[PDB]
Amino acid sequence: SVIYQTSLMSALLSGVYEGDTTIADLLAHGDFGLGTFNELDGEMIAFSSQVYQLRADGSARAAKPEQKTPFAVMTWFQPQYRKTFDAPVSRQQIHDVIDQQIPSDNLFCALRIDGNFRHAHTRTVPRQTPPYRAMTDVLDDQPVFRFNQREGVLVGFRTPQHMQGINVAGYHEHFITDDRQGGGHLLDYQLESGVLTFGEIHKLMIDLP
Amino acid sequence: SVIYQTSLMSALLSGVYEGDTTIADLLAHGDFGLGTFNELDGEMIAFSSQVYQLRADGSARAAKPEQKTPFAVMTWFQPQYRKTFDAPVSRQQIHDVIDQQIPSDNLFCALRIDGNFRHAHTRTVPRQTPPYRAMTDVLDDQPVFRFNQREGVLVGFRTPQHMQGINVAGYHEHFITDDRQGGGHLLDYQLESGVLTFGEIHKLMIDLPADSAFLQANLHPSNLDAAIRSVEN
Ligand SMILES: [Cl-]
Ligand SMILES: [Cl-]
Ligand SMILES: [Zn+2]
Ligand SMILES: [Zn+2]
Repeated sequence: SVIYQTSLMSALLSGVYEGDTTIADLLAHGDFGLGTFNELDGEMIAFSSQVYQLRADGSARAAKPEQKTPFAVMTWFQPQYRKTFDAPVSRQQIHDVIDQQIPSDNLFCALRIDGNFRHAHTRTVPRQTPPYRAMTDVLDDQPVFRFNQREGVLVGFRTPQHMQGINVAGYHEHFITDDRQGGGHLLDYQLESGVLTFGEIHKLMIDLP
Repeated sequence: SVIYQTSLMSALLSGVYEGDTTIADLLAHGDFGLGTFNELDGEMIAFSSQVYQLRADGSARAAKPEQKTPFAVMTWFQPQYRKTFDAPVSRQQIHDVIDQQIPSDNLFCALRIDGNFRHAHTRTVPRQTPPYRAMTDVLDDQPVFRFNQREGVLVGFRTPQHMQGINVAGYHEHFITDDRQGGGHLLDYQLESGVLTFGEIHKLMIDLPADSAFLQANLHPSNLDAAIRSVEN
């Protein structure tokens, strides 16, 4: 049970938008994860060994193995816990449940939700052309996508505070709809109903750029 | 070709001085490295899959496979570069040489020197008793040993600056004498003559402990870099 990542989140935010790790490589390190693609071309989400690309123009595609990534986090998902939510529940309330069960911040968590989302807000980063700006300074218009009563899959990690530059500290969740056509990096959501699985991980492996 | 480490420098700093990783475990992840031992009992140096414990009372001994460590760094040493020195050369100049060859700071380096050290100072951390205090708050004297015109072995890593809590950022080097009876954690040194070998590494593997002291520790203290620098230099 091992968190694998390609490159550093510090390195990404710095404008290092290309890397030589392939989707082929990713799937050798996990069946489960998230990240982005070279040239910052969309959001990556992965589960059950399926890897999807979520792009600005709302389109979506299964990823090609040869496609490359400048940042991704993978594991072999092995949840320890199941929660059934039969009434609406906020993203933060979800996190309160997991935080209460796995209170140490010095571990990783991985978590999946299958369910109906009452509300979901994503961003999906647009493809960038060189020379690369810092991500906080993407001059390109990038909208907040909104989903209401949409069935979908959520994939996420909770990363220790003290690893802020290495990975995304705290909760980092990606989302894709049932039809596998929309989603992205989640900014907030409310679950109408669904099934949560999660667990702790305490091994970290980094391929450096 | 992988940097293996058990726990984090962060954790050791905060006072988590007991781990469950054994020396035998370490040796399954490399033939080369450095660290400390449970209860902060001294310095560990490892090379040619030989492991030594340098203690605060000046004793040196082969480590036992079943001894535990709260923090250690290992790899299978596969140097790509080699430079010999026939004239003296400072610790910084050594680092300058490696930096010229491996300028990327996204990479780790492992380095070994075999030779005659004109000068060296080493520290060895003193064994602690619970309740453990943080390293910036240790009450015991921390002995410094001096070596002049001594043959020996230097083992070291270069860690990317942006990984300062995970590991010891920058250069971290340990030392033992030819007769394996003195050394420890290097503070300064000057090589009289000898042979440098080193190489680049771009994979890092961290085992996080699951014991209670580790799980409760604060690993993002205020001025992390300054704190670690006050302890490692
Ligand atoms: Cl992302
Ligand atoms: Cl050390
Ligand atoms: Zn994201
Ligand atoms: Zn040391």
